[PDB]
Amino acid sequence: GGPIKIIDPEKVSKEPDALLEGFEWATLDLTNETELQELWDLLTYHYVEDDNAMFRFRYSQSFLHWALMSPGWKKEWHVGVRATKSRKLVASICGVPTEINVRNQKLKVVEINFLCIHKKLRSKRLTPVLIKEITRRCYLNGIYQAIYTAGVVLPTPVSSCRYYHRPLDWLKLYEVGFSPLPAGSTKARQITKNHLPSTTSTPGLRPMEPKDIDTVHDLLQRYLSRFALNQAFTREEVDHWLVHKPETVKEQVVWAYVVEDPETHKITDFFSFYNLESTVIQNPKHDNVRAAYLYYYATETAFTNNMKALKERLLMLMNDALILAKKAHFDVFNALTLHDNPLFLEQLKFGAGDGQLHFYLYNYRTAPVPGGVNEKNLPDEKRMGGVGIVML
Ligand SMILES: CCCCCCCCCCCCCC(=O)SCCNC(=O)CCNC(=O)[C@H](O)C(C)(C)COP(=O)(O)OP(=O)(O)OC[C@H]1O[C@@H](n2cnc3c(N)ncnc32)[C@H](O)[C@@H]1OP(=O)(O)O
Ligand SMILES: Cc1c(COc2ccc(F)c(F)c2F)oc2cccc(OCCCNCc3cccnc3)c12
Ligand SMILES: [Cl-]
Repeated sequence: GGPIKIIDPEKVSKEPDALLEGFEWATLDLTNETELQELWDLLTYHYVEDDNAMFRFRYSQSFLHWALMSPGWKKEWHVGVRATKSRKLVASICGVPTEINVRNQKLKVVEINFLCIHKKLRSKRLTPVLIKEITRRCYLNGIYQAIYTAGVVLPTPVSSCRYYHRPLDWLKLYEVGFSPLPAGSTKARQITKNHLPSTTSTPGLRPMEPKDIDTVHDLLQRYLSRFALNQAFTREEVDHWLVHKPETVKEQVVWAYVVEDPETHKITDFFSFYNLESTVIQNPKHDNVRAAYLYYYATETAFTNNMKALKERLLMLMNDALILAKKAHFDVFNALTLHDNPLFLEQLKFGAGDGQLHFYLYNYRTAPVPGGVNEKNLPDEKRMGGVGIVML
């Protein structure tokens, strides 16, 4: 595979394309509290399909710092559009840089996300204008490839992964209309089905500490390198994305845990998940769903190439993840069919969700990579080894 087109950054326009009359380009300064608040307010009410949505996200300053101010981040890649007259921020699109491996070719990219347009400015084709502009700002700044996910069907997805959801408080998820009641099932039966143990099982499980950064970085690298398409974290990335900083982060976003071998004291596994809350719109019983999203993990057992051993170790580790998330008062535990997730999603009672998240690469062509599912969109242990990157 390889790039699709070569960019000459000296021929890249120094000025952005036209916007709809009455709007103007903005660069968001997320270090400025009022501008951070502007992005948050736009996302809170407008990062939603339309007025009919039953859920919106609840962002926090902590989440936005974690998502958008990762190592190498640039304010030029926090793109906004404002209404000229009111100054209101009406759209956004963001990138942060990272390195990925695409079938053994190292690639500097940006990960693009937080594309969002004010509900009242939809269907005006501002989206391609936002994409072309952040593209322009990346081209000017060293970067000619990007990686991103979307639910929308765009050409040539590099992979597609199915959504899965493990009920931690099933009743709440039923009451807000997310989890169905099967059959001749009953609420009590679904509550029993989802009941978790109160204590973890993996010997040596403990919260990750900053002293674990190096060994987690190394383990994660060796583990992800096994996947056709994967993220090549630096040490700084591990510190940013994986180590909660209670001094400086007001509302914890990442939960990370390691397994310190009881005999060797070497860390032999870790996993992590992040918190992104959903607002429940006008439900008289609940107004939020606390969702945990499975993030990165790794285990020394993978390197034996013994799939039965690996399944066994992941079943233990991920059930401990659920137990920890439940103890932490999360209501649901979300994951995709990427990594070795098909080894454990179904058995740990993750429910299959609707449709697929697609992964794309911009300006890079490679054979599609297996996304953890077969052609029937069912988790398949023969269709892993493909997607070794997750995105928030
Ligand atoms: C080298 C650097 C490269 C950097 C750039 C790399 C590429 C990055 C690409 C972006 C990756 C973003 C990753 C994420 O953030 S994915 C998350 C996307 N955001 C949301 O879901 C928030 C809620 N939704 C909205 O705000 C609106 O529905 C959005 C803004 C998404 C569409 O607003 P609207 O409904 O008003 O549409 P339009 O009239 O302006 O435009 C319609 C055109 O836009 C195409 N469209 C619609 N949805 C998406 C989508 N999710 N990815 C890519 N394209 C999309 C659509 O097919 C049509 O295409 P075409 O007619 O031109 O064929
Ligand atoms: C999103 C998402 C869902 C939906 O989760 C729930 C929504 C409402 C509920 F009541 C509920 F219980 C959920 F589990 O289930 C998933 C399973 C696997 C992965 C999922 O999303 C992966 C990417 C999440 N990016 C969220 C985001 C990113 C950037 C800006 N704003 C929001 C999801
Ligand atoms: Cl979903």
